[PDB]
Amino acid sequence: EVYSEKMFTESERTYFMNVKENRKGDYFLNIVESKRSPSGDFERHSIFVYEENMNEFESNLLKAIAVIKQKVST
Amino acid sequence: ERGEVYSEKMFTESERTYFMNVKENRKGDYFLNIVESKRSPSGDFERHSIFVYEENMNEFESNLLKAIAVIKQKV
Ligand SMILES: [Mg+2]
Ligand SMILES: [Mg+2]
Repeated sequence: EVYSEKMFTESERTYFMNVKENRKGDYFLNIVESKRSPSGDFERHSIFVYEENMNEFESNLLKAIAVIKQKVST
Repeated sequence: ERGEVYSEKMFTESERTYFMNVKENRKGDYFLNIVESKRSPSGDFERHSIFVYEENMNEFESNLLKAIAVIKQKV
């Protein structure tokens, strides 16, 4: 791991933002959603993005988020 | 599609394809859904899906951009 940030929320949902380096030396982004169940177990949902797709992934996320931000401020 | 505000599909040169969706719940709140569909060596498609709700959108965006900035500066 090169970078790792844990984003708690006020609910039982926590997000992890991880940057890791592979063997070829390439970087990848890993976004994780971890949700606590009433039993104290965790469900985790994990997405990976290769550095070669980073600009396009970022542009696409920003566009989708922008829709929500506009609605919220609307 | 009723309940879907926004939907985009992103092919890559890898076995990973992405979907960025904005959905609307019963109350009219918007929420984000990010999906990675990964083709396995065998031909089965695994699907990974994350949801982010309105109350966490700004912080999620900020944290996502901060991690991406790490990659930007390290290339
Ligand atoms: Mg919490
Ligand atoms: Mg492909």
